[PDB]
Amino acid sequence: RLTELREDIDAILEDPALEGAVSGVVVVDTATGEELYSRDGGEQLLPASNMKLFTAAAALEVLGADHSFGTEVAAESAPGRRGEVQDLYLVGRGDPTLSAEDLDAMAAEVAASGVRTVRGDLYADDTWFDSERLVDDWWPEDEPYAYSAQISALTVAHGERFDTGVTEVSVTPAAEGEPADVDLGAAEGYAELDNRAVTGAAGSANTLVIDRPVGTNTIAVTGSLPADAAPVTALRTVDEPAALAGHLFEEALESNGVTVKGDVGLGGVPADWQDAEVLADHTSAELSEILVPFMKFSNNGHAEMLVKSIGQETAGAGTWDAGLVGVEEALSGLGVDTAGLVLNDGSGLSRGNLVTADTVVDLLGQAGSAPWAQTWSASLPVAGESDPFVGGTLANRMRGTAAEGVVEAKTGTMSGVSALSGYVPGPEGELAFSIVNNGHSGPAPLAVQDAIAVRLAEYAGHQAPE
Ligand SMILES: *[B@](*)(*)[C][N]C(=O)C1=C(O[C])[C]=[C][C]=C1O[C]
Ligand SMILES: [Mg+2]
Ligand SMILES: [Mg+2]
Repeated sequence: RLTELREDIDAILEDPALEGAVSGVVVVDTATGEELYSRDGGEQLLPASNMKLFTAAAALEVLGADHSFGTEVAAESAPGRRGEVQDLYLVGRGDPTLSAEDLDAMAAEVAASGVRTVRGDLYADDTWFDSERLVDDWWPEDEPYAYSAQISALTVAHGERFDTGVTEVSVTPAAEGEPADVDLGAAEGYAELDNRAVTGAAGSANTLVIDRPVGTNTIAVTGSLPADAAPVTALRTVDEPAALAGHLFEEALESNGVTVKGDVGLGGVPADWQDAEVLADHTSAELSEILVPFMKFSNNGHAEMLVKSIGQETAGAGTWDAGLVGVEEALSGLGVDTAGLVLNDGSGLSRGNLVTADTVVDLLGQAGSAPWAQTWSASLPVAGESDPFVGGTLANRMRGTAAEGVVEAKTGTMSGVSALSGYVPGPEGELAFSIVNNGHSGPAPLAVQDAIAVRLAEYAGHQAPE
């Protein structure tokens, strides 16, 4: 039954949801290298979040499994016996997992080293990366949303999920007629506020909108939230992440008993300082452990940052240009043919990326025998698993099918794009697969993708847990 499997995929692909759509599909046995199936394998397509497959691959190469990202605090000289220090610098180096308690535990160290007073200004130094925040062809109307958060070297991640450059916004109703309450989260007194929202009557029209008007740093809230409505929480992106990190640090410094007499802003370590005094540091977890919340959940902010820290290592420049050449190179050096690949970001958000499916499977093949093979696969969403940090974006897909708990694969989906590629490990040889499609008019053909993935898990020697 190998001819018979082809019959099946051929049929699953005649689906009426793939109308006008160029789908590209490859399936490869790892152990025997035999090509199980190939349809439009060398066609050039937009890979959405599948691009992260390449990014994460090059990130383990250029940076290693053992790489950590540093964050430090700097004055000109040690703190006065009086207590006094001048201008102080919160300086990040591309930690994609920097938290609020992490900031606070840095603010401890500044107090716990003899600082009682900053008489000067507080500066945020995200100069490890350049200040180009968004890729050329990202859509301005997407900017308000998490997947489109601005790129800095020094960005405060939010939550267990380490969503970068963002703020949680809570909107609670009051009584009907009164305007709604609006919590700006971290960005309280950093981000501007326009609150035109209102509490509507009990059980009425919920028409609440949250948006950050393009090219401002105002969170703007409109519409009605009914009085009996369960409180609304929303992640929004703020302008200049690093400056918010500076603000959250001013706040951290104050509660940790350190006065700041000046302002918060952006600015670099003057370089006209000789033996600059580092009075607080912080190391992030290793890359292997950061791969988890990144790949599992498909973190965009993370990928770009990694690209930029790749350009750092190889070239000494957190540039998108620099990094992407670095991503290109690492891949080449890993044995993968980068002919059909066009690189434009690390997250695959941009519609100016291109991958062939043959290339995906190529990379899946290769990464399957690198030293970091085991950390790389640990991070890929596992099909049908309830546990968010395991299921990832495959938590509520393929449950109770041959696929469940078997298929590690990365999703990706945009208007007009979708991909699902990864491994199907079984008794009948390790399996690598790629499913990438564009052109479809309806919803992302997840039913079609799932169907292919499951049938492979069956072929590999698997059965549904019912
Ligand atoms: B890696 C999975 N990510 C995505 O599919 C994705 C979004 O999540 C819903 C949003 C925007 C882009 C995107 O992938 C490119
Ligand atoms: Mg605040
Ligand atoms: Mg099974």
